Amino acid sequence: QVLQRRTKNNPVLIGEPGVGKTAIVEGLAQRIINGEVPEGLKGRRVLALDMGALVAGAKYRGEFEERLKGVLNDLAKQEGNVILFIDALHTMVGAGKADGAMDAGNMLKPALARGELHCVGATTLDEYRQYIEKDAALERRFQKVFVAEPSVEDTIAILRGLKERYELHHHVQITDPAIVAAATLSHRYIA
Amino acid sequence: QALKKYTIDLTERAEQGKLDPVIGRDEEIRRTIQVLQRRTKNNPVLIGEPGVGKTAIVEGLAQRIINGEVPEGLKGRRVLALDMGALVAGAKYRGEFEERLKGVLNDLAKQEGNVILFIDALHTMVGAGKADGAMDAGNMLKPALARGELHCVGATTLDEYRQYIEKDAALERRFQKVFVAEPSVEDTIAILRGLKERYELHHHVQITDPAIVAAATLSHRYIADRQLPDKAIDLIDEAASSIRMQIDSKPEELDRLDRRIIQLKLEQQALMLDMLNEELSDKERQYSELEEEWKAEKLRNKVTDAEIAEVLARWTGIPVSRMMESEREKLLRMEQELHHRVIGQNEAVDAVSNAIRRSRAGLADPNRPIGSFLFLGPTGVGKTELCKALANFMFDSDEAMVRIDMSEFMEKHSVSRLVGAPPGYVGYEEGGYLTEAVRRRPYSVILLDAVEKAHPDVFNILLQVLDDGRLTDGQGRTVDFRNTVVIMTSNLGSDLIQERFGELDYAHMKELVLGVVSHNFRPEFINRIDEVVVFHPLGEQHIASIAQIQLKRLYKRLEERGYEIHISDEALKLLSENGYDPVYGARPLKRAIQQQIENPLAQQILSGELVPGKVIRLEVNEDRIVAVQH
Amino acid sequence: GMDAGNMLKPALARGELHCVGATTLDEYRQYIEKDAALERRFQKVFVAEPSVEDTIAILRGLKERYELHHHVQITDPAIVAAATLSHRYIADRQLPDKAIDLIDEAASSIRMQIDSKPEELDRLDRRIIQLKLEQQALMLDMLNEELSDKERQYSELEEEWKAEKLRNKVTDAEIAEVLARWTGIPVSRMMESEREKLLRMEQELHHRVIGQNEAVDAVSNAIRRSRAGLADPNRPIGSFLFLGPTGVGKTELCKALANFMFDSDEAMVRIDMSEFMEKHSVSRLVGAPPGYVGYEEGGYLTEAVRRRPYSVILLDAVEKAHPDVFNILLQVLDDGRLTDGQGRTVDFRNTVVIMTSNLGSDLIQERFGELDYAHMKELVLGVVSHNFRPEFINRIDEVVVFHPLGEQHIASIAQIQLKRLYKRLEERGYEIHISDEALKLLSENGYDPVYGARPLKRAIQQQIENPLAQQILSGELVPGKVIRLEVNEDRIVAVQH
Ligand SMILES: Nc1ncnc2c1ncn2[C@@H]1O[C@H](COP(=O)(O)OP(=O)(O)OP(O)(O)=S)[C@@H](O)[C@H]1O
Ligand SMILES: Nc1ncnc2c1ncn2[C@@H]1O[C@H](COP(=O)(O)OP(=O)(O)OP(O)(O)=S)[C@@H](O)[C@H]1O
Ligand SMILES: Nc1ncnc2c1ncn2[C@@H]1O[C@H](COP(=O)(O)OP(=O)(O)OP(O)(O)=S)[C@@H](O)[C@H]1O
Ligand SMILES: Nc1ncnc2c1ncn2[C@@H]1O[C@H](COP(=O)(O)OP(=O)(O)OP(O)(O)=S)[C@@H](O)[C@H]1O
Ligand SMILES: [Mg+2]
Ligand SMILES: [Mg+2]
Ligand SMILES: [Mg+2]
Ligand SMILES: [Mg+2]
Repeated sequence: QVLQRRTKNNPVLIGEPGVGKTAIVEGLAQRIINGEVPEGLKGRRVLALDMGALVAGAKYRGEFEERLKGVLNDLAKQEGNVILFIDALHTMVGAGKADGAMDAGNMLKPALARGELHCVGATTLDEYRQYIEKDAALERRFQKVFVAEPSVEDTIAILRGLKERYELHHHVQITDPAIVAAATLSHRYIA
Repeated sequence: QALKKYTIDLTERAEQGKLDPVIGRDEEIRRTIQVLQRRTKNNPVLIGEPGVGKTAIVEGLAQRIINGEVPEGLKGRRVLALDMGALVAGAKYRGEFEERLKGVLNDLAKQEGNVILFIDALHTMVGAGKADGAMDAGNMLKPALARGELHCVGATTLDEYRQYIEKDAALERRFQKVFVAEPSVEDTIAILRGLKERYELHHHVQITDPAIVAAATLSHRYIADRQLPDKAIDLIDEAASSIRMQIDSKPEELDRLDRRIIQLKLEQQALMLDMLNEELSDKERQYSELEEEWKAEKLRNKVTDAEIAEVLARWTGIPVSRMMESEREKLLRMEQELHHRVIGQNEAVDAVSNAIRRSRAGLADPNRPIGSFLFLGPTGVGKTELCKALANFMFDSDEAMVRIDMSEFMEKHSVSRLVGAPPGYVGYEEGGYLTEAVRRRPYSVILLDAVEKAHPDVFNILLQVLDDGRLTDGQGRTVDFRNTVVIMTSNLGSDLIQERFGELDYAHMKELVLGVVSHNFRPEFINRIDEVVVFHPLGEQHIASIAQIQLKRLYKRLEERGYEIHISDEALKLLSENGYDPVYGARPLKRAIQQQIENPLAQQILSGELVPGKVIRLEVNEDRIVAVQH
Repeated sequence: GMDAGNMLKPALARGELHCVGATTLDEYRQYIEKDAALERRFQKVFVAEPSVEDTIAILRGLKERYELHHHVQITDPAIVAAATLSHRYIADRQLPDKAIDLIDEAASSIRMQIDSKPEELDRLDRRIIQLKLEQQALMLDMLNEELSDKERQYSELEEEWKAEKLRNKVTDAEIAEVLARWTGIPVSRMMESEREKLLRMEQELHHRVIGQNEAVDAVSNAIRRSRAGLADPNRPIGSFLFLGPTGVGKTELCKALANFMFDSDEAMVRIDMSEFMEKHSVSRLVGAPPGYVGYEEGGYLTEAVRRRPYSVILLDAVEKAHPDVFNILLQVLDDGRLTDGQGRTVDFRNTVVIMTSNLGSDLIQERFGELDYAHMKELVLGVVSHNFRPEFINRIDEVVVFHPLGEQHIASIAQIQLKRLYKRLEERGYEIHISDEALKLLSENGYDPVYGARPLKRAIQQQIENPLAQQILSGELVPGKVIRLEVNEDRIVAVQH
């Protein structure tokens, strides 16, 4: 619902660490593949923008800015087809900030407001406080989707779903009492 | 040229109909025009909080220039938006950036003064391109800004301005601070009534004018991080997206039930005891009923104020939505659902219930918290049980509540541990405990347990909190407490209540114990309290009912282990008569259950004597409770 | 780019190069005093900020120049007013620069009013086209009356503009208007609407603060001293201390000021002084000193006043704090200045400082009868003398004493709170008339002198809003009928007739 707005198509996924925030965007990408989204998103491309690969080899004045501007022009060339994904959005906040350099916050800050960049974020609820609420303009560019920690029954359903992958990796069999024991006991004892 | 490569002509985009309508802001656009037509320092900076309409004022200036709604000096000007990112973006070599910026200034000089330059994020000019050849792009525009040969309209923020522009006071004089205020509720209603048509034509919905006035009002009340008109437009836009997605595939409840039946389909695949085929059968039946009803009504295609209430309930967290029939029937059985865990104690369960019915009916005072109670009475009577029953009713978890134990707060420093340290000190950036927690989830239940065990002037923080719903942490931001329920459990009249609960009605008891509380508290603080409710000690029928509650949760603690336990109707009489004394409430019942059942029962489970599967009956001896195997 | 300083550094201490530099007083410290050899190549000529009369001379020559640019006339009283008003109210910048800024923006405003049309015609033109598009959007209203009134007034001012066919000079009034829009302080002359509002100051405060006459008078007199140009320009506008028992309307009078002056209750620098029960909460309100954690974020009071210099500063329940905060207030209240941790002084001279407290609660509740106002003020001021220092209660402009609320007062407050309850239920979609016997039950089940007028709010809350919320949620009461709050023998009950 937030990605298909007119302006500010920017959902930042915010929860504690471990609650399944990268997994929500992976589930979104799998629903776009399987066709389980509405007709508006049928055929979108979830691209994962890399802050480390943009900052990496750019030591001259105006090389990060040129890489990032080429990224923005290629996304504008796609005619609104690419859902952009930035996890650890606070890394985007302080990315290309050299001595008098246009960092990634201040260069994405016009296109995020104008709804022409469909940036899905993901940041922890305390990285958000340290880093993103520090800068209130880029903070208002994004809409917060609070990802709550799931219950024990939800965790049993998750583990029943991920069971086959751990069986195919470890070459063992995981029994359903082990699943309800893992969810119950780790919810009770691990703090 | 150089202006065509590093600017974007806003009057062309206003001419082509690509900028939004700009509504109101008459004073601000007028003062921008008065500062642009000076002789020296032609430079207005638009300065306000983020979201209040600063870029909107410059786009409105471009649209009045196109429509000829300006004075005769401006008819024919061009508004070019300087993009500082491109200027820095290509400029790899020494002198390349300075050449680009000087070429921009020469082409601006060749326009005979017929260009309004625009630099939003004006603070990205102090230090743009500083290097070994530190010409910095603020130091190069500074002669042209000094002499009024450049009509630069800047638009920085209000904190960005201080951190970036006021550090350099030679450029800070070159501009003219045009302060842009946040629009009121009425002005935002007038804004949304003109921007309505563009969001309608993008989302292919109709936005009813009650949804506009409701969006402005509800975002002004229930959102505190953001500012009008931005959050009102957020509610309108996301509700239109929601309606468009419903019309696109299928409505809400059909999506909920379809996802949960495919969920339980995968989970029933994973279970190949269950109590799942019952759940999947119920959800399939309800999905087929709603599919029949959806084929009967063949809905939501408009955007009313109910959609705005749903979007605000998912954004913030506060339930402002309309009460659906299941939740409304749940909330009329508020008192009945709370006596499944707090037996006895009618007055406080009613008081809690009336506060949440005021809050959901839409009758609560918007300037105070939802309910600010003071629980009093002896020990073990269901004070903290009623607070945990509240949190379990309201959030479907017992410890889903901001709980503050006021017995860690015996000294006057704990004020700092709940609002955080001031600037300069150790826990400055770590925030405060109460402020951060309520600012995360604004709609919450706050418990302040054992309130007499604190220093007496710790509750002055709560004077602010309970009267106005506001509390400012050390960093200077005020947290809003107007959607919280603040509960303060205490026992300041326990000897009096145990002494005279006989031969007195409830009102005389409240009068006398409230005099005792006046001896302990201040007249400011027991005036902020919504309702003081006084608890009563537990009689024998109460401890019989509490014994049934605690034995039910013991049966659940041992059924999950794999043991089925019945009890005699006489052994429950022994627990109810051994665990009764009118001074300690319902804890002697709990350690009597603990001893007289769980010590022999755990003695025998570890012994291997009691095989699972067989029904473990708890029958009496002459004085004991023995477990048998038959 | 050695690069550009070490190249010239031999060529400067031999006199061959005649380099006249011109740098700022802080760019020299940052960039030239860092390198001591280049620092001794130059002779520091000190260009000090001129006085007001030097600024008047500068503006006379520049009057000639800016008149020949804007094609207006600048009157010499506008020059002496630009120098005086910019020296007093603009604390951000310096002379003669900000005086030239007032002169040039006033000439721009006069040129635009000559060019298109006057101010009030543009105001009403934009408002009638705005409400015309809003009526087009409303195609309940209560807007046709307002738009018809604005169209009538625009037709009247258009006829008067044809009757005088204005402003073509630049006098001191336009200088004051440019200053009032630069800063925010109403330095402007009083128009008819603002002055008719401001002589109704005490009437417009008693629509929200019933009772409490002396405090309304003191507040009203402070703001009428301010607008008439009679305030002491070295102190703040007013600096009060509100005393009384609880629930008598202290924080209400502060909110009624903010709503009067600023159109909102939440437009005030509200400082909850009970958070300052330590000795380092001074650093909460002034700021961290250099080299510390919260340094870059400024203070709280200093930033809030330095954004908006004309404001209302509430210091709520001020007796709760620790007395060092009152030392910070000594600076603020005497000379209208406060230096924050970054070393920049903030001009508090256009603010109203209000300090609510309840230091004589028992004394006012015990002896407000059989004493006049003066002896009551004397006795509670003795109590204040015990709590505060003779420094601090010597800078207080006026110590007003609030009285406990009587039966007629709580009846009037009951009508105010029932009007806002009618507002909530009307915005929900319901209508309530109340019975006069029910209003007697409210005004009699909510009267006790020790707690003021919050027991009234609790009695309204319980005896109306708990059964009314029980009935609205039950489906029992229907949108579109008058809910008569009638009485049983002891209870207010709601019906549907
Ligand atoms: N709903 C889910 N369904 C299936 N697997 C999940 C789900 N949520 C989380 N997981 C798994 O849980 C693990 C961690 O979840 P992540 O989303 O990667 O953590 P995170 O939310 O990214 O938090 P951080 O900030 O990255 S530590 C991974 O193995 C995920 O596959
Ligand atoms: N007065 C107004 N009339 C019409 N639309 C407005 C008005 N003010 C704001 N808006 C719209 O509301 C949103 C506010 O966004 P912006 O004004 O661009 O934010 P901003 O004012 O630039 O503040 P920052 O610091 O740049 S994020 C945009 O969609 C604007 O088009
Ligand atoms: N009215 C009650 N209904 C049900 N269980 C109760 C009731 N009163 C006490 N209990 C049980 O007794 C235990 C202790 O009661 P609490 O309510 O926690 O005591 P308390 O009311 O907090 O009094 P203090 O002064 O805090 S010790 C709870 O965990 C419940 O299991
Ligand atoms: N004169 C009054 N007119 C109208 N409402 C009033 C009046 N006095 C008090 N009230 C109401 O009482 C509430 C609290 O009054 P306040 O003045 O805020 O209390 P207070 O003066 O701060 O005294 P303390 O220190 O809190 S006990 C307000 O929210 C009003 O609704
Ligand atoms: Mg992750
Ligand atoms: Mg902007
Ligand atoms: Mg307890
Ligand atoms: Mg108060």
